Amino acid sequence: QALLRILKETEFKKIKVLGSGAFGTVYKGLWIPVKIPVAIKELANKEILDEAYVMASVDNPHVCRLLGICLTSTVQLITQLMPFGCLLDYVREHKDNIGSQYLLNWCVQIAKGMNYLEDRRLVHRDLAARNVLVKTPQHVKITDFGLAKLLGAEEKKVPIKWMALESILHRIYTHQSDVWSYGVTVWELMTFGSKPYDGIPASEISSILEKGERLPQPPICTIDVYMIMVKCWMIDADSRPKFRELIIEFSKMARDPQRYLVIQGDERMHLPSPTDSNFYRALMDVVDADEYL
Ligand SMILES: CC(C)(O)CC(=O)NCCn1ccc2ncnc(Nc3ccc(Oc4cccc(C(F)(F)F)c4)c(Cl)c3)c21
Repeated sequence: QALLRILKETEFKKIKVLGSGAFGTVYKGLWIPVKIPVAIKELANKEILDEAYVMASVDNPHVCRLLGICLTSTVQLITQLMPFGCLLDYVREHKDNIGSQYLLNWCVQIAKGMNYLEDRRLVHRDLAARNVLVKTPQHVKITDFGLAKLLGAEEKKVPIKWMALESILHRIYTHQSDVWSYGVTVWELMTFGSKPYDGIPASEISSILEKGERLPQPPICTIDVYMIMVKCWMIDADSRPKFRELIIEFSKMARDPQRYLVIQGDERMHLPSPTDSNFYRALMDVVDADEYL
C-alpha cells in the first residue's frame, strides 16, 4: 500500500530507450509488481527517498506522479508511460494540425498543474515544453519537478534560456520564477517548438534580459496573448501573473480561441488518435497505471 513503491530490480524491465543526454537516460518499460507500461529514468539515499515521496504523493490530473523508485548504484525513477511523448516534440511534429483551441487548452492545463504544485509548496525549477508530456492530444501533464533541487541547483548544467533573471543571477527559485519559465513554455507552444534565443550563447542571456530584450511575439499570437508572456518575464517577480490568474485568463481565451490566436485554416485540423498515431503505435505495438490504481 506504499505511496512511494520501493521496487526491486526484478520488478521492472527496460524494454527500449526513449531518450538520452544530460540528466541520464529514460527507457520505456514494464513494471511487473500484471504488466504496467512505464517510463524509467536512470539518473544520501534517506534524503533522496524523502524528496521522492513528495513526487509520489501528488494527485492532480495535470501533474505526473512517481509510481516507484529503485536505489542501487544509480537512482531509477518509475512513472506511468505517457504514450504520445513530450509536448515539445508533439508541437514540432503536428505544427500543421494544431488549432487555437488545443494550444489554449494546453496553456490552461499547464497553469492548473503549476497552481497545484504551488499549493504543494513545490517549486518546479525546470518547467519547459520538453517537461510537459502528452497523455492524449487533449490532456497534458507536467513532469520532472523537484529534480533541480534534489540534485542541488540552489547550491554552489542549468536551463539558462528558461530561467528567470533572479534564478540566473542569484539562484533564487520561487513559484514566481516558475511563472517566468511558464512564459517561455507558452512561447515554445505558440511557435510550434522554436528554440528560445536561438543562436545566442547562454552566457549572454543575463545581459540581454537586463537590456530589456525578450523572446519575440509568435506570428500566431495577438498582442493580448503576447502580453501575458511579456508579463511573465518582468524583472519584478512579484508583479508577474500568478498561476491562479493565468488559469482564469487562458480559460477566458479558450472560450473564443480564434479571437486570440490567428492560425491559417484553424477550422479544418485533425490530430491522430491512438489507433492512427505512429508514435503511440511505436511505443505500444497489459494494464494502464490508472486502471491498476
Ligand atoms: C526529461 C527529458 C529531458 O524530457 C527527457 C525525457 O524524459 N525523455 C523521455 C520522455 N517521455 C516520453 C514518454 C514518457 N512517459 C513518462 N515519462 C517520460 N519522461 C520522464 C520524465 C521525468 C521522469 O522522472 C521524474 C522526475 C521527477 C518527477 C516525476 C513525476 F512523475 F513525478 F512527475 C518524474 C521520468 Cl521517470 C520520466 C516520458
